[PDB]
Amino acid sequence: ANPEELGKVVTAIEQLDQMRIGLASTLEGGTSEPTLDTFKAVCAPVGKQAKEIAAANGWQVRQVALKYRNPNHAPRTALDVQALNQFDNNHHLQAFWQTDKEGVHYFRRIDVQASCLACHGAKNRRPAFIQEKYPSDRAYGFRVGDLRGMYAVTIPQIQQA
Ligand code: HEC
Ligand SMILES: [Cl-]
Repeated sequence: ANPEELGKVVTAIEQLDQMRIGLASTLEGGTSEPTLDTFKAVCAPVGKQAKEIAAANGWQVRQVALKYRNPNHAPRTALDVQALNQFDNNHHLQAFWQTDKEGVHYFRRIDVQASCLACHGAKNRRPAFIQEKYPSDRAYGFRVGDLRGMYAVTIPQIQQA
């Protein structure tokens, strides 16, 4: 890893975050009843873009949450749990990077805004397709200001070129 690369990671992640926020922005939170707008793609393109960034840069990039919708986003390592804990214990902590044998790891917290409650709010108010597409879903019951999860990036110690 080099200076430009570290900065590129911060920027890429922040752009991914602003992208999600942008897609969700058209939706209200206080709406109880079902609406067609909830069939809008909001978070799937975030995951797709994450894969694209990972592949284009030779990084690992992944969303991680204790309460996840997609099983690919579960915590996997002691570091995942440690990072989520750091975010949980310091609400002002937005992001951090850590180095170890595996390489350089950047984590950036994801918080819950009102719009998000359209699909991650009340369990009983989740849009139809969610439950059958995600049978083991846990990404509900959030309130505005909750810790949603985090982005996790690794710049591996050993590259390919
Ligand atoms: C319905 C249109 C949703 C809106 C509004 C929000 N989210 Fe979402 N989220 C939704 C789906 C269908 C998924 C799974 C996508 C996939 O990769 O298969 C998600 C997932 C996330 C994740 C990834 C971690 C996980 O639980 O799998 C995060 C971090 C996340 N959602 C956060 C999030 C935020 C902050 C939102 C408000 C800006 C938000 N989501 C809105 C459906 C919908
Ligand atoms: Cl989505």
